[PDB]
Amino acid sequence: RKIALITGITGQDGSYLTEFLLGKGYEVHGLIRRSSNFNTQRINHIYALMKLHYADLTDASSLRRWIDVIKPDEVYNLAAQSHVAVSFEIPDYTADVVATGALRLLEAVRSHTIDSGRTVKYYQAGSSEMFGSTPPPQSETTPFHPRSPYAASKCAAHWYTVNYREAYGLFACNGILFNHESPRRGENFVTRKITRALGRIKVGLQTKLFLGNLQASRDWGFAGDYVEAMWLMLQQEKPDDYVVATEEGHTVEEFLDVSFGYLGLNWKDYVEIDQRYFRPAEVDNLQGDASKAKEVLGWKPQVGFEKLVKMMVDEDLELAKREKVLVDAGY
Amino acid sequence: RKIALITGITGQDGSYLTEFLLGKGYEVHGLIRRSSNFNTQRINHIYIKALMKLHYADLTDASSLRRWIDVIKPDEVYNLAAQSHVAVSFEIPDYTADVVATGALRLLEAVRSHTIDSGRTVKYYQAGSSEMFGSTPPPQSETTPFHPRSPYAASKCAAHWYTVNYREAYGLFACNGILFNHESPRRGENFVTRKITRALGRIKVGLQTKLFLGNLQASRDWGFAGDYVEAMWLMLQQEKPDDYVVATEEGHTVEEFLDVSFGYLGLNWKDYVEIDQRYFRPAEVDNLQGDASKAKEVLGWKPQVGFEKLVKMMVDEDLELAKREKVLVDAGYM
Amino acid sequence: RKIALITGITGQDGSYLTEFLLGKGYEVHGLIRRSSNFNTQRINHIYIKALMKLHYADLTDASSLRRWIDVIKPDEVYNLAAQSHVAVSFEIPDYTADVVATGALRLLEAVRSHTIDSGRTVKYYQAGSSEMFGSTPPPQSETTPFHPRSPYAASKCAAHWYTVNYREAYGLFACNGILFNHESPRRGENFVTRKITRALGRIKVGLQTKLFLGNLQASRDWGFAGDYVEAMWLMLQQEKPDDYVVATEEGHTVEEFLDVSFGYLGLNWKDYVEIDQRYFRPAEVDNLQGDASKAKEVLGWKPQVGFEKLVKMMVDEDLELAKREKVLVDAGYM
Amino acid sequence: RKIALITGITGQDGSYLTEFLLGKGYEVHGLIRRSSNFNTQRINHIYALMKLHYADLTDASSLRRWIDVIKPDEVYNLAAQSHVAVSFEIPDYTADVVATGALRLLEAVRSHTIDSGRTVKYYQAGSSEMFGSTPPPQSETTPFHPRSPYAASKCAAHWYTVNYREAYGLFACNGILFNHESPRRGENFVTRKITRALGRIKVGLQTKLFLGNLQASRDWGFAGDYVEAMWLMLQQEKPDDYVVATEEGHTVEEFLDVSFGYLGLNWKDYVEIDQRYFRPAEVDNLQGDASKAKEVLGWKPQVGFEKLVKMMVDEDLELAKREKVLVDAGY
Ligand SMILES: NC(=O)C1=CN([C@@H]2O[C@H](COP(=O)(O)OP(=O)(O)OC[C@H]3O[C@@H](n4cnc5c(N)ncnc54)[C@H](OP(=O)(O)O)[C@@H]3O)[C@@H](O)[C@H]2O)C=CC1
Ligand SMILES: NC(=O)C1=CN([C@@H]2O[C@H](COP(=O)(O)OP(=O)(O)OC[C@H]3O[C@@H](n4cnc5c(N)ncnc54)[C@H](OP(=O)(O)O)[C@@H]3O)[C@@H](O)[C@H]2O)C=CC1
Ligand SMILES: NC(=O)C1=CN([C@@H]2O[C@H](COP(=O)(O)OP(=O)(O)OC[C@H]3O[C@@H](n4cnc5c(N)ncnc54)[C@H](OP(=O)(O)O)[C@@H]3O)[C@@H](O)[C@H]2O)C=CC1
Ligand SMILES: NC(=O)C1=CN([C@@H]2O[C@H](COP(=O)(O)OP(=O)(O)OC[C@H]3O[C@@H](n4cnc5c(N)ncnc54)[C@H](OP(=O)(O)O)[C@@H]3O)[C@@H](O)[C@H]2O)C=CC1
Ligand SMILES: Nc1nc2c(ncn2[C@@H]2O[C@H](COP(=O)(O)OP(=O)(O)O)[C@@H](O)[C@H]2O)c(=O)[nH]1
Ligand SMILES: Nc1nc2c(ncn2[C@@H]2O[C@H](COP(=O)(O)OP(=O)(O)O)[C@@H](O)[C@H]2O)c(=O)[nH]1
Ligand SMILES: Nc1nc2c(ncn2[C@@H]2O[C@H](COP(=O)(O)OP(=O)(O)O)[C@@H](O)[C@H]2O)c(=O)[nH]1
Ligand SMILES: Nc1nc2c(ncn2[C@@H]2O[C@H](COP(=O)(O)OP(=O)(O)O)[C@@H](O)[C@H]2O)c(=O)[nH]1
Repeated sequence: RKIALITGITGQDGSYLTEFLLGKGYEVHGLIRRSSNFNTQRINHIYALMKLHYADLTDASSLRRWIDVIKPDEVYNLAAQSHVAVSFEIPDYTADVVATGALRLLEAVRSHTIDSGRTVKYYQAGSSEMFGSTPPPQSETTPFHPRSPYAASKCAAHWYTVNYREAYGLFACNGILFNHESPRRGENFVTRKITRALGRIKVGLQTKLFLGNLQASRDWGFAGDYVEAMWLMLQQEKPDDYVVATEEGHTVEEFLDVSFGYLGLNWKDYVEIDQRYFRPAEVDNLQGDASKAKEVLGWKPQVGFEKLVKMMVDEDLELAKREKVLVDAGY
Repeated sequence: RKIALITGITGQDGSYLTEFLLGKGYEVHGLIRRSSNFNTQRINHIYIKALMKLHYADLTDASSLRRWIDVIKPDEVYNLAAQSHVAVSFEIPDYTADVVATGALRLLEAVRSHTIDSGRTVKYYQAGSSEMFGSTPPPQSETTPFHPRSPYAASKCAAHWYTVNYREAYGLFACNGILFNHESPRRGENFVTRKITRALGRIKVGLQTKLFLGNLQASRDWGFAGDYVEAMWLMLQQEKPDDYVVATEEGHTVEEFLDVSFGYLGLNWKDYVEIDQRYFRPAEVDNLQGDASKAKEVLGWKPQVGFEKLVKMMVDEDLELAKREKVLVDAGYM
Repeated sequence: RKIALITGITGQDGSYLTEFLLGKGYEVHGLIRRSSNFNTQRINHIYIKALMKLHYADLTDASSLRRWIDVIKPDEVYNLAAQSHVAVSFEIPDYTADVVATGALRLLEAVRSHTIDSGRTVKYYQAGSSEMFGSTPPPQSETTPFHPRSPYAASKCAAHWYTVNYREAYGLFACNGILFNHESPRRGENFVTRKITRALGRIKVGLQTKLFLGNLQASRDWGFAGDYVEAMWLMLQQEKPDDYVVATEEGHTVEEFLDVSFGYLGLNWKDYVEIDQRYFRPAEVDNLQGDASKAKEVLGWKPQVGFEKLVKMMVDEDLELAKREKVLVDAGYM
Repeated sequence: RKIALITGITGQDGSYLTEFLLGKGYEVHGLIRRSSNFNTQRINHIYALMKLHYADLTDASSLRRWIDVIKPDEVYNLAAQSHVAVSFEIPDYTADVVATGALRLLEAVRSHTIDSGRTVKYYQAGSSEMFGSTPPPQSETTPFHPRSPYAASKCAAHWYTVNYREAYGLFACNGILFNHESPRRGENFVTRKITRALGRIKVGLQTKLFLGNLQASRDWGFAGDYVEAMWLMLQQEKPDDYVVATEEGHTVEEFLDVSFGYLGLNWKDYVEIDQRYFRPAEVDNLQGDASKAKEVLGWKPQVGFEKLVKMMVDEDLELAKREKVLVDAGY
C-alpha cells in the first residue's frame, strides 16, 4: 500500500486530498499542530488508514522524525499560514512557515533519502498569489510580482522546490493552483465569508455583510477537483510545475450577484463596504492558463463557477438553518 | 480604564481571566494564532463591542509581540501562551521549548524594550507551573527545588528563571505564578480530568463504552481555573513583584478522580476503564501538592471550589454535552 | 550628522561602505555577531572615537534588530548581512534562508514598526545579488526573470520581493541593489577570485605548490567592492526608491581570471591548477553579465576599476601577504 | 577508531578537547559556523583525523545531517554564545543557541539512535554560572539562581539533558564546569582581558586598563585540564553530572595582584573603573566542590591559580612583544 504524508492535513485541501488518496488505497499520515481546542473539524468524519502526528513546519526535528518513522512514498506540503490579509499582520511568522518551512521539509526529505536510500515524490502547494500584479492570463512561466508577505514567501518556497529538483534530482513538483473553494473553505476567505453570511441573512440571524474590494477578480475552482491534480502530477514520469485553474475569472461583485440572486435576494440590500478589509497592496486580477495541466495530466475542472457558488450557498444555508434552531431552542 | 494584554487568550485560563478582568472594568486585548479552523470557542460568547480585542501574533515571532505591545500600550501583560501538554512535549520538544521557554523571553524582552523606548510602566505575569517541581517530593512551596521530568517542565523552569532575572536585573514588575493543576468545563480534552468527564458523559448516554487511561496512581493538587485567574491578577496589584504558589494544598490520585466522577453518576469506573501503556509518559511526575501559605498570607487568596465540587461541576457540564451529542447522533447529524 | 545603521558591517562590503559613509560625515553604527574569535579584521583599522559604533545583534533575532533601531534612530539602514556563500548554502540551506530571506523581512518589519511607533522616516537598502538571475541568460537587467540555482539565490529572491512589497504596500523608501559580483583585497578567501590570488601569492613565494579549483568556464561580471558601495549610497539619495543593477557589463571566465593573475607574475597557471570535483556546485550558474544602464542614467554611477586593474590590485595585495607569511614561516612563527 | 563530534570546536574548550581526543586516537569531527572572516584561529595548527563541517545550533537540520553522516560514538556540545555580559544584549539569540540549541542536538542524537539503532554518548557543557547568586561552595545539587539570560539558558540545557537521560536512558552527562581559562581564552573575558592588556602595557603599547567589578570572586582553572574531565565522564559505566573546579576562589583584584606583580608592576597605576563593565545582575562568588569528580572520575586539577595566571601572562607578553615589533617595523 502506498504511503502518503500530508502536511496541512487539517486544512481545506488536506481534508479533500485525504479522502481522495484513501479512495485510491493509500495509507495516509498527516502532521497536525497541537491546539488548545479541537482542530480536526474537517477530518473527524474520516478519522488504521489515516494516522495523525504532532509536528510543526517551524520545527525541523519534528518533520524529519515523522518522515523517518513513516517512510512515505509521497509527501504533500500543504501546510501554511494561508491568508493574505493576515500575512501583513504576522509577516515574520508567515515567512517562517510558508517559505523556510517548505525548505525544512525539502531538506528533511532529501536527508531521509540519502540516509535511507529510499525514493520519495514531493508536492509543493504553490499559489497564483505568486503572480501578484502581473496581468492575466497567468501560465507557468508568467513573471512573479508578489503583493504580500504570504505571496513573496510562496515565491520563495516555489524556488526552493525548483532548486531541489534541479540540484538534487528530487522528484518535486510545484502545483501553481489558483483560488479554490468549497463548503470547507476558511470563513475568513471572501467566498466562504459571503456564503456563510448569506445563509445567516436568509434565516434572519444576520442583517449586514461587511466587505472590502468588490472589484477584485479571481479564477475560482472547487477544492475537491484540484486535489486530484496534485496527485496526478506525482504520477508522471518526470517532475514539473503546473498551473491548475478554471481559466475563467469573476469579480467578488459577480460572486455576490450569483450567490444572493440564487436565494432571491439583492446583495445591495445587505452589503456595506468597510475599508478595514482592503489590503495594503491588492492583487487585481488572476486568471489561469491551465493548458499544460490539461495536455500533460489530462486534468480538467468538473465544477464550474456558478455550480461552485451554489454548492457553497446550499451548504451554508443548511448550516444557518441548524443555527436558527439552536438560537431559537434556547441554545 | 486599565489595559491588559493576554497571550494565550484562547486557552482555558485566558478565557476565565478575560471574563474576570472585563468584570473589573479592563479593556482586554488578546493575541491569537491564525488557524485554518475557528480557535475562539472558549471566548466567542465574550467577544459577542470594544472591550475585548483580538490580534494575530505568535510567541515564536518576536516582531509580532513588540508590534502589538507598541500599539496597545498595555498596563498589565499576562503570558499564558504555551504548548501546555506534558505528553505532547515529548513528541515536539523543540517547538515546545521555542514557545514555552524562549517565547517567554521574547515577550519579556519586547516589554522591556517597549518600556525603555516609551518610558511607560508595565506589570508582567508569567504562567509558571507545578510541573517545574517534577519528581521533587511534596509539599512543594516557592523554595522547593525544581527537578523537571519533561521538555515542557524544563521549558517552564527556563521561563521562570528568565522572568526572575528580568525582575532582578532590570527592576521589571514581573511575577511568576507557580500554579498547580487547575481544571474546568473548558479544560482541554487531552488532559486527564477532562478526558475522564468527557468520556463519562458519553458512557452514561451510551455513546461510548470504554475509557482508556495510563497511570492511575499519579497524584495531583486540582483546583478550579476560575478561582486561579483571580490569583494572577492579585499578584500584579501588590506593592512589589514576587513569585507565588497557587494551589488547594490537597492531593488526589487519578483513581480517586474516577471514583468521585463515575460514582456521582451511579457507575463503577472499573466496568469501563482499561489501561493502555501508550498513555504512560517516558518520565512520570508522581505527586504534586502545593503549599500556598504565601499566597494566602500576602494576596489573601484562597480557593473557593473544592475537589468534589470541581469534579461534579465538570461531570455535570460534560453530561449535558453528551446528551446534546446523543440527540445529534440519533438524528443523523453526527 | 546623518546616522547610518549597517548590518553585515564586518563583511567585505560593510567595511568599504563604513569608510565611504564616514568620509561623507556620517555617524555609522554596525551590528555584529558575537564570536569566540575576533571578527572585526576588516574594520579594526577604522574603529581605531564616536563616529563608528558596533553593537551585538543577529538577523535571526528580531528583538535585537528592533532594540538597536530604537536606540540608534538611523536615517539610513543598509542590510548587507548574509550567509553570502553559494556553495555553503547547499550545506546549510535552512540557516541560510533564515538569515538571507526571513532575516531581511525581520529588519524590514523592525524598521516599519519603528517608523510607525516613532513617526520617524528611514531610508532602506537591501543587498540584492545577480545570483538571483541564476540560469537566466545574459545580459541581465532589472526586468530579467529570476531562475535561482541555489538556496542562497532563492533566499535573495525572497528578500528582494519582501523589500519591493514593503515599498509598494507601505511606501517605505526601500531600494534593492542588484549588484553583480564584486571583489577586493578584503574578499572572503572562499570565493573564487580571492582563493586564486591568495594561492597565487603563496605559490609565488614557495609556500604553496597546487591550486585546486572546480568549474573554470563559469563566467562572471566582476567589479571592485569599493566602487559598488558608492552605488548603494546613491540609491538612497534619489527622490524616490527603486531597484538598480550595479555591474561592469563585462564578463570573464574563471579561466581568464587565472590567465591574467598568474600571467601578471610571470607564471603559467596550468602548471599549478588541478580540478577537484568537490568544488563543483549541485546546480551551476553559467554566465552573469549585467546591464547597468539604469544606474548610469539615474544615479550617474559608473565603475572606476576595470577587470585587469581589479585582478592586479588583488594579486599585489595577496603577494605582499604571502611575503609576510614566508618570513614568519621561515622564522618559525607560523 | 572511536569517533567524536564536537560542537563549538573553534572555541577555547573545543580546541583543547580536539588535541586531547586526537592524542587518544580518536577521529574528530567539528561543527563550525560559516563566517565572513577566518574563524579557525585556535585549531588551524591541528588542521584525515580532524574534519570540519558547516552547521549551526539554531539549524536542527544541519545537526541531524552531520550526525547521520558521521555516526559519532561521542558527542560533546560545547557550542554557545558563552559571554555573560553579551547575553544581556542578545538574550533571544543566546537562548536559542544555549537552551534550545542544546535540545535540538539532544533530539537529533535521540532521533539518530532510534532510526539507526546506534549508541551515542553525550556531554553537555554546563556552567557554574547556573548557580548564580546561590552562595558557595557549590556542588552538584546546589540550587540554581541564574543571574543572566546566558545562565538561565544553561540551566535550561542542563535540565533538558537530565530529562533525556531519565526519560530515554540516553547516556548524557552534564559537566558543571567552573570558570576555566588559558592563553586561548576569549579576550572579552576578564582574565584574558587583563593578561592581554598587561602584556601591551609592559611593552609600551597600552597605558590604561578599564575594568568593572574587581570584587567578584571566581574559581579559575586551566581549560587544558578541564577537557580531560569531559572525556572521563563519558568513560564511566553510567551517565551522571559532575562539578569540575579547583575549589579555590579568588577575586578579580587578586588576579590583578598576581599578574601585574609578576612583571614587577603595580596594577593600580594602570587600572581604571568603567561602570559600563558592570553587569545588570552580578554573580558575586563562585567556588566549586569537586569531591564527586575526584572520587568517581579520579580527576584533579594540575594547574593551580598562580600557575594559570602566570601561564597566561607569559603567553600574552610574548604576543605583545611581537606586536611591538610590527607596530615599530612600520606594520
Ligand atoms: N486554497 C487556495 O485557494 C489556495 C491555497 N494554496 C495553498 O495550498 C495549501 C492548502 O490551502 P488550504 O487548505 O486552503 O489552507 P488552510 O488554511 O485551510 O490550511 C492550512 C493548513 O496548514 C496548517 N498549518 C499552518 N501553519 C502550520 C505550521 N506552522 N505547522 C504545521 N502546519 C501548519 C494548518 O493547521 P491548522 O489547522 O492548525 O491551522 C492547516 O492544516 C496552503 O499551503 C495554501 O497556502 C495555494 C493556492 C490557492
Ligand atoms: N492549566 C494548568 O493546570 C496549568 C497550566 N499552566 C500554564 O498556564 C497557561 C495557561 O494554561 P491553560 O489555559 O490550561 O492552557 P491551554 O493549552 O488551554 O492554552 C494555551 C494557550 O496558548 C496559546 N498558544 C500556544 N502556542 C502558542 C504560540 N506559539 N503563540 C501564541 N499562542 C500560543 C494557545 O492557542 P491555541 O488556542 O491556538 O492553541 C492557547 O491560547 C499555560 O502557559 C500553561 O502551560 C500552569 C500551571 C498548571
Ligand atoms: N560580494 C558580492 O559579490 C556580492 C554580494 N552580495 C551580498 O551583499 C552583501 C555583502 O556581501 P559581502 O560583504 O561580500 O559579504 P560577506 O560574507 O563578506 O559579509 C557578510 C556579513 O554578514 C554578516 N552576517 C552573516 N550572518 C549574519 C547573521 N545571522 N546576523 C548578522 N550578521 C550576519 C557577516 O558577519 P560575520 O563576519 O560574523 O560572518 C558579515 O558581516 C551580502 O548580503 C551578500 O550576500 C550581493 C551581490 C554580490
Ligand atoms: N569557559 C568557561 O569558563 C566556561 C564555559 N562554559 C561553556 O563551555 C562551552 C565552551 O566554552 P568556551 O570554549 O570558553 O567558549 P567559546 O566562546 O570560546 O566558544 C564557543 C563555541 O561555540 C560556537 N558557537 C556559538 N554559537 C554557535 C551557533 N549558533 N552554532 C554553532 N556553534 C556556535 C563558537 O563558534 P564561533 O567561533 O563561530 O563563535 C565556538 O566554537 C560553552 O558552552 C560555554 O558556554 C561552561 C562553564 C565555564
Ligand atoms: N478575505 C476577504 N477578502 C475580501 C473581502 N472583501 C473583498 N475581498 C477581496 O477578495 C479577494 C479574495 O480574497 P481572499 O478570499 O482572502 O483570497 P486571496 O485571493 O487569497 O486574497 C481579494 O482581492 C480581497 O481583497 C473581505 O471582506 N474579506
Ligand atoms: N493526559 C493524560 N494523563 C493521564 C492519563 N492516564 C493517566 N494520566 C496521568 O494523569 C496525570 C495528569 O496528566 P495531565 O492531566 O495530562 O496533566 P499534567 O499534570 O500537566 O501532566 C499524569 O500523571 C498523567 O500521566 C491519560 O490517558 N491522559
Ligand atoms: N568558490 C569557488 N568557486 C569556484 C571554484 N572553482 C570554480 N568556481 C566557480 O567560480 C564561480 C564564482 O564562484 P564564487 O566566487 O564562489 O561566487 P558566486 O558567483 O557567488 O558563486 C562559480 O561558477 C564557481 O562554481 C572554487 O574552487 N571555489
Ligand atoms: N568580562 C569582564 N568581566 C569583568 C570586567 N571587570 C570585572 N569583571 C567581572 O569579572 C567576573 C568574571 O567575568 P567573565 O570573565 O566575563 O566571566 P563570567 O564568570 O562567565 O562572567 C564577573 O563578575 C565580571 O563582572 C571586565 O572588564 N570584563
